[PDB]
Amino acid sequence: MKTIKMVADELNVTKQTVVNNAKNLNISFEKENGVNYIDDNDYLKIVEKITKK
Amino acid sequence: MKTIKMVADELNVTKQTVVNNAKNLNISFEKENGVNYIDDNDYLKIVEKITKK
DNA sequence: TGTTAGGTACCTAAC
DNA sequence: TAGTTAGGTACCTAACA
Repeated sequence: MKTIKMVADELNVTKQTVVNNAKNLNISFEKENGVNYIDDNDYLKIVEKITKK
Repeated sequence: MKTIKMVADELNVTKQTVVNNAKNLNISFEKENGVNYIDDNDYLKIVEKITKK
């Protein structure tokens, strides 16, 4: 439901920063018609990690 | 020898415009490492089509 | 161990 | 109908942290 860009802009980081933290958390994206989507559970965990640090 | 960026910088045109003219001219790039290269003969043809138009 | 900026490859909607 | 640009998508890494 959330794309990388949507997440990146809520957190005010670059898209690659979203991708870098998603890989630190060994989160994997769902690709639909070529575009990554972040599941709502994985979303929260990404924001928690970018927020704390 | 030439990358898409190099040619697009010479002609003061975007990279996709180089690619669009290359497909018009049935010009095949050579991809290595993950980077397209244009030989000088094909390179000569792209400048002709872009600068005449 | 981390961001960002700036590269690479592609695509298409709007002029 | 036939361009071009801008702005998206995916992915990578050097430089500065």
